[PDB]
Amino acid sequence: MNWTVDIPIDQLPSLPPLPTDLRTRLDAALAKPAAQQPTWPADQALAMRTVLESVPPVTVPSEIVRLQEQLAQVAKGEAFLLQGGDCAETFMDNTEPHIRGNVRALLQMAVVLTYGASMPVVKVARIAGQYAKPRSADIDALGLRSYRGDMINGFAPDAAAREHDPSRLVRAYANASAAMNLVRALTSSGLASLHLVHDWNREFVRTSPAGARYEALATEIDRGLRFMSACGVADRNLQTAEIYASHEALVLDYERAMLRLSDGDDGEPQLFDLSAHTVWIGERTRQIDGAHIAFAQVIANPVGVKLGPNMTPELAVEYVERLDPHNKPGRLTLVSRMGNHKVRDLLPPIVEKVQATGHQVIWQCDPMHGNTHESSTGFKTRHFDRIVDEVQGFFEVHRALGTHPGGIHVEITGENVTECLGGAQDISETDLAGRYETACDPRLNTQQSLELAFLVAEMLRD
Amino acid sequence: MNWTVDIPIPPLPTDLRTRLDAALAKPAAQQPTWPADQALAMRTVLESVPPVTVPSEIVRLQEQLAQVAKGEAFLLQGGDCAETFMDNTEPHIRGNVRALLQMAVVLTYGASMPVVKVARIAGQYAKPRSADIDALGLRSYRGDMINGFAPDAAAREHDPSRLVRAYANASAAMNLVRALTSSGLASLHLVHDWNREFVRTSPAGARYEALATEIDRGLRFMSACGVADRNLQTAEIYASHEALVLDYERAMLRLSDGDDGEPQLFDLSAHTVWIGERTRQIDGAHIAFAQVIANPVGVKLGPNMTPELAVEYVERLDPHNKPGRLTLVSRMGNHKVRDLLPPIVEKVQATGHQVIWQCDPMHGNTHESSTGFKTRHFDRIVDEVQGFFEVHRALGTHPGGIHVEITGENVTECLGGAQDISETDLAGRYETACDPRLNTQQSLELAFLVAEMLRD
Amino acid sequence: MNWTVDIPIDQLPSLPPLPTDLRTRLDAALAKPAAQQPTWPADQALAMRTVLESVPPVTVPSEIVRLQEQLAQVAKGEAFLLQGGDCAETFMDNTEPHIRGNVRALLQMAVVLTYGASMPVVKVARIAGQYAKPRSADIDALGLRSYRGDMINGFAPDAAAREHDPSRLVRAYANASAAMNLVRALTSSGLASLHLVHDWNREFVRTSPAGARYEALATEIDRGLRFMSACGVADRNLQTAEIYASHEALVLDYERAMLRLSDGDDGEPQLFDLSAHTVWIGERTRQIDGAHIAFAQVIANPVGVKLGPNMTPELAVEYVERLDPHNKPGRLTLVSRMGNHKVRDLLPPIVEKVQATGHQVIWQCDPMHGNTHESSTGFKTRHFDRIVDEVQGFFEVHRALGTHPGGIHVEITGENVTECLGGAQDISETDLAGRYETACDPRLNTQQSLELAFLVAEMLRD
Amino acid sequence: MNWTVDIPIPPLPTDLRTRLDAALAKPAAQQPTWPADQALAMRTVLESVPPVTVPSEIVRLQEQLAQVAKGEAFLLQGGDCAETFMDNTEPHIRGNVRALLQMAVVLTYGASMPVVKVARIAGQYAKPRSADIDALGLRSYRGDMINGFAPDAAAREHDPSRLVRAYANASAAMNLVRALTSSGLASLHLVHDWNREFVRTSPAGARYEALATEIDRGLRFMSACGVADRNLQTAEIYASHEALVLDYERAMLRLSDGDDGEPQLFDLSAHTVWIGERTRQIDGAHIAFAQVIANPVGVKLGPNMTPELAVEYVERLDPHNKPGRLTLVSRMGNHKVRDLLPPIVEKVQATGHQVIWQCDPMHGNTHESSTGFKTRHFDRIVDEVQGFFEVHRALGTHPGGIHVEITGENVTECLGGAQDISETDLAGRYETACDPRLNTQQSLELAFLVAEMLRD
Ligand SMILES: N[C@H](Cc1ccc(O)cc1)C(=O)O
Ligand SMILES: N[C@H](Cc1ccc(O)cc1)C(=O)O
Ligand SMILES: N[C@H](Cc1ccc(O)cc1)C(=O)O
Ligand SMILES: N[C@H](Cc1ccc(O)cc1)C(=O)O
Ligand SMILES: [Mn+2]
Ligand SMILES: [Mn+2]
Ligand SMILES: [Mn+2]
Ligand SMILES: [Mn+2]
Repeated sequence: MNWTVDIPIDQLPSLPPLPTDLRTRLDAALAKPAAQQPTWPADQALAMRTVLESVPPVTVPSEIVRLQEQLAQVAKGEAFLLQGGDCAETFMDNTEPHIRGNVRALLQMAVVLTYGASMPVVKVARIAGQYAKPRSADIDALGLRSYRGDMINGFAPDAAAREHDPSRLVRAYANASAAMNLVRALTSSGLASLHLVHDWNREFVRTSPAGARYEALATEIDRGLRFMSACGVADRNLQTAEIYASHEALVLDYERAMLRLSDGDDGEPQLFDLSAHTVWIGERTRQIDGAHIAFAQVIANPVGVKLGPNMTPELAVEYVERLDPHNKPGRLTLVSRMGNHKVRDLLPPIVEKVQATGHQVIWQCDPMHGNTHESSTGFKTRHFDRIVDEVQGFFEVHRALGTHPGGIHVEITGENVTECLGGAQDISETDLAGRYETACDPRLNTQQSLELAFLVAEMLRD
Repeated sequence: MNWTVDIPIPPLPTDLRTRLDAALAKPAAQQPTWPADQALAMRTVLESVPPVTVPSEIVRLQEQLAQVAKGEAFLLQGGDCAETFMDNTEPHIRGNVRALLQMAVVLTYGASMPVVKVARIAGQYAKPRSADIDALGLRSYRGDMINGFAPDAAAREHDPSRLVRAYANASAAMNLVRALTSSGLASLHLVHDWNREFVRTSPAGARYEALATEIDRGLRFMSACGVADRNLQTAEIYASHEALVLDYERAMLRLSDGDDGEPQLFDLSAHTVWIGERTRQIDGAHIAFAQVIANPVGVKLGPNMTPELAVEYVERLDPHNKPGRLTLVSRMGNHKVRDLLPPIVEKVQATGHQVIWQCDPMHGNTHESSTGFKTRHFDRIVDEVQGFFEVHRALGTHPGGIHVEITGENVTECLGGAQDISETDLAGRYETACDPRLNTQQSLELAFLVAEMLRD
Repeated sequence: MNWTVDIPIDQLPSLPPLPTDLRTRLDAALAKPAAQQPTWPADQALAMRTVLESVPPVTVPSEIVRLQEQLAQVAKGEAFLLQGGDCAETFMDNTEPHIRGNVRALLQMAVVLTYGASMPVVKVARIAGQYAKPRSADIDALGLRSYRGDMINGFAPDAAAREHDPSRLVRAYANASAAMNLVRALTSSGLASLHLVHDWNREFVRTSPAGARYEALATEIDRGLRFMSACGVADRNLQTAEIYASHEALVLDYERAMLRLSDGDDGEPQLFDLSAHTVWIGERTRQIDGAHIAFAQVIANPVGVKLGPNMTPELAVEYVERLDPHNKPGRLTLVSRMGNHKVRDLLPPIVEKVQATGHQVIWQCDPMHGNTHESSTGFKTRHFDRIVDEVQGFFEVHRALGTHPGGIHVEITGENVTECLGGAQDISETDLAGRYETACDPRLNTQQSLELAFLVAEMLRD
Repeated sequence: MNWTVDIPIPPLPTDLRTRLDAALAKPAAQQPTWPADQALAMRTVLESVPPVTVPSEIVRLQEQLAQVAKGEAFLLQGGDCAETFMDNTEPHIRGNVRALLQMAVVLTYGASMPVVKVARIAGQYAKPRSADIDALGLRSYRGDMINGFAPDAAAREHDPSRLVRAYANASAAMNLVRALTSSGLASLHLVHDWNREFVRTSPAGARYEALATEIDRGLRFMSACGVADRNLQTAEIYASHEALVLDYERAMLRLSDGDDGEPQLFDLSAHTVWIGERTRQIDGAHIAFAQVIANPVGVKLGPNMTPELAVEYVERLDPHNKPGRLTLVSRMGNHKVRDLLPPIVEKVQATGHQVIWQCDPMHGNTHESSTGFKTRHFDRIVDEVQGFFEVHRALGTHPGGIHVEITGENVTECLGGAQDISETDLAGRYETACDPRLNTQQSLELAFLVAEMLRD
């Protein structure tokens, strides 16, 4: 009588274990200390991991190999990386309309960035697994154990909901696989048709308060599309697009259980994390001798590491030597998150020192996480202008060094939320209370996220 | 050992609500017996989940099925008799997708036209039973969406939680099917290399070597003409199951957007579904439900079928005369198909409608071995397809497709084939949770044999 | 000892004649009076016609059927027609560099017009047969029989060269077939690669005195091309383009001898003029009951008729009823040539009356032939501004009526000649003496012709 | 009855002028004997005409021939023995293009790799003669570029005007070949329908029916896989002839632009040319001329060829080791090819160069019938190709192509084939101006036979 349904779990499948040699390596890596982990019983975690070891994967190795090839092109300055989605996915909002809205928002941004960059845009959603977060404080403002994301505990402000529940590992997988199934369906459908997506962009221009500002570029894009059609271009590639899946690799119980061995028809068999295509390590879990970095070493997926204002050029180089030991362009993405007031100063010496190693990382801008403040109305928020300005500074840093501004990583949604201040809608502190729906950080709403794409497209054209 | 889901706390057009309600108020056979309050809670959860399929895919399938109905493509439908939660694994799903693709390339070459590939996967978790009590005195197993296979009373109790578990398993499997078909798994060259290995290491491989080599030379010719890899890297595999548990199917209904004609109810648990022999009551809820949804649908037709009732199905389920909207799945027994099928085909053809005529050569050819196993002889399966082709050839109508039960596993479930599986062999790997499936070699051998029927 | 080589002629092939019924129709049509015909002996003309009846055709029926399909799209407002080349081709200048230059100039114009129009451009060269012209006066300023074009007599100002020589019919065919062979080779080569052609346009923008003016659009075109490549567009259609062949059908001895019966695998067999893909009838030979119009009725090719300032709406309708009797969109092109000072007034009532017939002609602008004057330095010339202004007025006429401004027909060359006044080079009366090379009317040089395309592209965008 | 052309009234790089001059100062066999002043005037005209081919096409052909040399494509070269001005007509040109395309589809399927199509057209107007005086006591006919076929003295005088007439005819023919190959003439489906008609109405059609049906099923399979019309509508047919008359070839030289490496002399009278058995003197002008031009070139090799001299041709004509730059055309007689060819192939292969090994099964198998006609037996032609394949099969080398004399006409020139053309039949339609050609049926029958050699 709690209005919840229990779904029984079975670990019946008989599947061979991972090879002894790879397990031996994995065990040695996971013996390292791991920050920010859930505190549930080991016996229960083991049982859940055992279930997840036998489930169909979310992604397959050939997709990850294909992504790696596309990311190598980004690292070489021949493509641009767009990564975006919810700050925190919730099980409650993991619905068709919400997923479709986020996929749509990403695609809308991508066509604008493609035109502005004059090169392919690799589209990576924060989706199908972004269910876990780190917490700075053990006790939140309400005197409760902190919400850690839906893979660990519940958002609701009650004690029972905040207890760490290892059954969530399986609920997370169910939600991730369901979302990924839909993302695949949507991208191979008309939704990712280039003409349809740009029609939405055209509507945005009509009805945005600053639409006059973006009308020139929008018209130019439309004339570019029309030109393709006029040139008799095969329409086949226009109809569908590839959207990859990503999340912060935080809960090692989940990530380790989703490891699979590739079939070895591409090269040599090895460990892939098939919970996603690519994952990144967060600022609070990137300890150089910690388990997260060690885990990222062992897997074959492309990986990223968040770099905040305390980053040194020397530590950045250590990440490069640990995580890109074979010098594979695009294998490693370094995600700069410095604050708009600091990026121009702190980023250049890191870029210089890393470039001198001879490795080719992707330099990606996260203009969100270094630009967060609390409004006077109590809401955790970010100003659009500061977000835009960090990307601007990021481009200036790279332009001065002759290096590639390789992409952005943003928190966005297709919803008309009121979470970030500013944009052409001029969202105010007062407005924030209307639709502040994020379970964690403030997201750019659908209009703000498209406006950012127009602005970044202009930076690319400069 | 429970994961737990929260029960969530825009209305249909009035006419669709009225029609759905009317369909569901009709009597429904073979339904689980679980409490209505619990079923409702499970349905409420399922009404909020991401769909297994989307309407544009179903519209696309309908277009491809119209081509089949017009005699311009061929329908291959196949997979497990019963999917189980236990066996819903990567190797098993990959094996079945592979088996289907292997058959498809052979049938494509033999038919000289496209083959529409529809898998009995991502939802085939419910079955009817003639008897509530089985041979062991237990309440019958009705598939994993309803109760458990294990032969004990507690496991056989009907459990509405399985509705959600079924969705979880379906969506996981569908995700993988999509991934596998966009991969190199569905590259033509790769798939036909597997067929070449089969020819080397089959006891009757000499028999199929000529056609296998001809296919290989056909593929090479494509490459030689400079037309390779344009469309060969990928394929579309659609999802199907018997629409049996109305609690599940109704909860997976979604209303389409106004982009295509008018808004319509689609069953997004699958691309296409069929109504079985025990649930096709003409005034029953299953047929009424099939009338309300926009998916392509099929109806199983067994040996008691009359030409007149077949026409009544056509007029109820294809009221607007949409080629391929309706598939009539003949399942008559190899000894009866030649006698019973022609007067049904004639009467239906005279209506001016264009159904897909599909052969189910499995369900009319089942017997029990002396070793206790429920089995089917390969020869009888082949012979029903043969007779089905003869019927259509004599009438000038289109033998439109097959519907088979198969797996990529090396099971020992059906007698015969080039491996010459015997009654004794059956005990080695009889793994089906319901009917005997053609194993990977038998299913490929059938494709070679059907390809020769197509060439004749 | 005249520095000429005689090439012997043989009429040896044994080929079946045209069907008796079609010949009966053709004879009845050619019994009509024909203006502007050469005055060579009938016996000699017959012998030359007999030779030409057996030679390989310049074009084939399937190409003409394909052109007709593309012209139907123009007539329906879904494509734009670009027709251009020398005023008069000469045998002496029928060389690889000159042909390549003209093909290049046309392609350069086409990519700009394609982008501006946002729809396909049908490319029809005045080439591989434009060897005959009408003369108003029997005696020219030098007291000689007038030059009639190289199919009839020689440009050189001497009596012997000006005598009408029926062997020219065969020399014309030799030159036409040679030129057509090269046009085919050039268009299926890298020359008609879209990227290569637009690079030339980019160079033009750098070095034109008014390049600043066209830089915006040129950059936009470049970004449009880059976008195609970024979208992963199949490059196959970009590599090659179709350039069709056209000329004024003037010398009926030539045109009748180049008639062939199609093989009848498309529809019914009928008469095609295989000296070209499409031909037009000139202002001085378009007598409604004359042989040229009657000849155009009998052939299946798409045809055009020049319409000058004396045209009435009623006569225009008669052309439509004679030449498009089966109401086939694009079969008939009406080519308006009214003078820039008259087009806005004279064109509308013609368009209205023709549109009311229910037929769909292509409305094409010839902004050259109504805008010709004689400079004070003696040269026959045209001002660029007047040429541009007639096209401008032509667009205004159609915009007001809701009808389709369907194309242009211009005289151009890839040479850096000094024939038309004005353009960004500001060609003056004095400049004309430097490189006035036309054997008849003044052509837009390569820079002027590309500048016109930019200007017309802007008209299309308005 | 003369058309008259005006004699027209940027220099080569110094090294190319020096090398061209040196090549042309060497002795040249089999040249016409006409006055130098008149030849010069004709050359001056030809130096100003539009070229028959362009350098980018020749570069593209070189790339495709490299693939042949590497064992990844097959070369089909064919057409009239001697083109005539009289027969340079639309029906005749279309017929020959059609015959070549028909052969090509069959060879493509049999080889399981692309076929490079090179026609002996648009320039094959000159031939050598062993004797200046022929059997009638007249100065020999040397082809229409030199003198006339008619058996009278005045017509046999060497006339430099024919140089221009040859160009006029070549450029006209090339224009049509281009038009025809971009049309539906070169649609695969259309061309193979003609092959199906041939099978119906050949006296030995039963023999080729299996392969013809297999090809048809291969084409249908392409269409079924959704890959039809992407590349099937058109094909590339290149132009070739024996480079014999140096006045013509030198006048048709053009210097390429700097876009590709460095500027080079291309002979733009054709895409590729070969040097004949009577003009391949190792220190002669023809070989020297072939060294200076950038086109792919070939050399005919008859039964007096040594392995050592073959190597000397390879080292002179392929000095930079460019696969496919050089084609060695074996022409040994069917009774000799097995004996003479292997030691040549071995010695050449040991050099590390990759030539194309091409079989000319015509010119070593010619005899005079008792009815006076110069003829060849079909069986001997087939047997030389057979032996050529056996030679390469034993050595592990690539049987790279054939070079045949054919026409789309139903002539009676070669004995045998399924029509069983006899000595008596030869008088009906013996139309060749030089050697006996395979007629349209014989040429297609050869393709079927060679396709089976390729499949073995
Ligand atoms: N074999 C599945 C495991 C599974 C699949 C999908 C899922 O969302 C959860 C769990 C079961 O036993 O139920
Ligand atoms: N909204 C999802 C519902 C869900 C998704 C996936 C699934 O397999 C079952 C149930 C949740 O709360 O968990
Ligand atoms: N058969 C050609 C006719 C011909 C072809 C080409 C040409 O340019 C002129 C004349 C001849 O007798 O010469
Ligand atoms: N410039 C050409 C030369 C020419 C072209 C074509 C041809 O067949 C022969 C000669 C002329 O004066 O006629
Ligand atoms: Mn965040
Ligand atoms: Mn079954
Ligand atoms: Mn003019
Ligand atoms: Mn010969």
